[PDB]
Amino acid sequence: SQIRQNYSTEVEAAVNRLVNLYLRASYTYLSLGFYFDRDDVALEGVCHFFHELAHEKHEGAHRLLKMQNQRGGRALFQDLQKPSQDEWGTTLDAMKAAIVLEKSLNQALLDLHALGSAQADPHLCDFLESHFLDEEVKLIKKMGDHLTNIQRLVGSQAGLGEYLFERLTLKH
Amino acid sequence: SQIRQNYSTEVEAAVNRLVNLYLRASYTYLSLGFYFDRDDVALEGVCHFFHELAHEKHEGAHRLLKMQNQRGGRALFQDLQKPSQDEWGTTLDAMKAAIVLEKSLNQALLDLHALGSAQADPHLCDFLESHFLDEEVKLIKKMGDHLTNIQRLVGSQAGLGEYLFERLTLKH
Amino acid sequence: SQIRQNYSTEVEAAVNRLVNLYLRASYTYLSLGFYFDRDDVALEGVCHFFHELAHEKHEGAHRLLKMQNQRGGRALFQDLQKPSQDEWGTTLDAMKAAIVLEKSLNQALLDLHALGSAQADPHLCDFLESHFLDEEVKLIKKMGDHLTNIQRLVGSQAGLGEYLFERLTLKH
Amino acid sequence: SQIRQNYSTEVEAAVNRLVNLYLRASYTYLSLGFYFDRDDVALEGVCHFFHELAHEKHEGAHRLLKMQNQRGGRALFQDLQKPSQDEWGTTLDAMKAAIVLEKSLNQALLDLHALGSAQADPHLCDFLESHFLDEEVKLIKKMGDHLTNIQRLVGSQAGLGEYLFERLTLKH
Ligand SMILES: [Cl-]
Ligand SMILES: [Cl-]
Ligand SMILES: [Cl-]
Ligand SMILES: [Cl-]
Repeated sequence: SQIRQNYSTEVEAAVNRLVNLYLRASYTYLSLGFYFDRDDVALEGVCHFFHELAHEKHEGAHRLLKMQNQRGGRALFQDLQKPSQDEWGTTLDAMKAAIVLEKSLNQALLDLHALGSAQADPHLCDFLESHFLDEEVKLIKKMGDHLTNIQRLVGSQAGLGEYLFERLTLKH
Repeated sequence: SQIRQNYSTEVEAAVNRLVNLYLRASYTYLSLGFYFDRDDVALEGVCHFFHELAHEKHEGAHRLLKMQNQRGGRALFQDLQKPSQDEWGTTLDAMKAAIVLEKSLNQALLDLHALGSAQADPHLCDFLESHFLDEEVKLIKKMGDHLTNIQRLVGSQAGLGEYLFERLTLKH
Repeated sequence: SQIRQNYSTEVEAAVNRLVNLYLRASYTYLSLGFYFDRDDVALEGVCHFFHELAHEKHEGAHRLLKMQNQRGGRALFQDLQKPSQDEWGTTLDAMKAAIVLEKSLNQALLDLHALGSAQADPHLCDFLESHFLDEEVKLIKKMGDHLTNIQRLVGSQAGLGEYLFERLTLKH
Repeated sequence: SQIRQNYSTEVEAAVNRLVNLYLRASYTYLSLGFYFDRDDVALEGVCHFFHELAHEKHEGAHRLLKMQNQRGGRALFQDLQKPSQDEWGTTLDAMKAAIVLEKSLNQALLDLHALGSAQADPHLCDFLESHFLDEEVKLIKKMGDHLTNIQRLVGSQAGLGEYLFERLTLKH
């Protein structure tokens, strides 16, 4: 490569794996949103919430792939596994699955940051700091806030709570 | 002092104590608002309500200190005690603690007004009448209104009520 | 905590201590500004300079507390000590005290950055880099610039110099 | 009188005396301003400062006389003594004479407020609180601020200081 400088094969490979993780997360969110669009589920705000995240995770994959080319690494794509479930339960089940997914992405980001640090790759470290680490902290805080409000609304009137949360917290 | 006229040492000292009370109240409100911002509490309207009051109480301290200098008294600052609690319970617990705090500030204002009256200090009396006494009556009425609505919403579905009050009465 | 990830108890505790340091600094600046507002001091530009810093340090405390909740740590507030002096001397004395205060805040920021680095907490390190370290370097440079101009103006006409600096460098 | 209610002869007489005091103060300020307009004094900002106060004191007399008629009292005018000096010395001498004058007006206001209080005349007490007491406190604080800045500028270069104060603090 005519441009590659200070860009380890270890980082290059980890960036390709992280792209696979983001595209898998986008796919998971596509499935979550279409479940909430079912006529027998019908929670529009929940569908919109997950479809926005499907878009955000596609955009994160695109940013990683752009950076891979800016550094002179080579994008390599692998098969994308299907999401973990075909049906996603309640809004509470779905938001618990989303927080699990986001904490897995966050740990992958932190692992790649630590590899970059070990490789003395400050451009990689800055790139994750600037475009990924705070976006993930903010999203996980928002999901935790939502989980608390969903849990408070269960009581012994779960249907009522699930409707009110979708109507009065999520966007429709 | 070149400007001091009709300004007793008793009033000067009581104004400094009242400043300490207002800064303590601001601190209490800072803590109340950050509790409601926790991911395991997550009541944005409640956080906003208390943070606005933290600002209002800072502004009251600034107005007192400005008046102290306008009269030729000397601002003296003391240590600020931390708030009475680290965790504030439910919205109902927090609004009960806030009304207690506001009635303590109101009694301090009335005490200082009575001292000013005894000292034949009409500028001090006017100052409290114009900038503090009605603001306190209005705030205490608003808190009492909120307490009644929160209490009505407890029923036997406390979580539901707490969510609805934050969504439909407070600003988010 | 449902959101906490990669957030050490050491960092959590150091963030709470840093909040106390920022609120103490805000209080110091409140006292500095009210001293310059005295009818027997009467340097409006100096009062404005310190009151702006009191606001900036309150805002830094709020940003730290917001981040503490975003990471799933728990805000804990302690008593706030009163400022070190009741009267602040000349503009030169006050700007020397301010530079001492700012270098203490800067060292606390650098200490917390080093703890974050040792704890492999890149979100904390980025957070300080993005919102605190350069703001502190810029403020300390501005204070050093002011100190040089104040010192140049003392000569053997100190009152004249103190007036001219407040009129022609500070904002009124 | 068809309108007079709760308006003592004592207050009526004291309001007429206070009108005389305000018109005397206006006259004093007219003389102060014309002294500073002399070609051998030539401090335009000082002339403007005093002429604005001559206008303010005329307006206070007009407000008192309007209130006297609103209450059903009878305006009675007496001779107006000339000002205490024909020449007013330095800006410092003049601002010291002005503070003395303002403290005499302030004590007259406070005396009339106390008479109103003794006479259970709350409209009179409110009237002074609303239109006179804080205006006087604010003006005396401004004059004290000016006195400190003038004093700081004397040094051993009095002419220089007097010019700089008129140029950089007063309005021309
Ligand atoms: Cl699979
Ligand atoms: Cl305590
Ligand atoms: Cl202390
Ligand atoms: Cl005479």
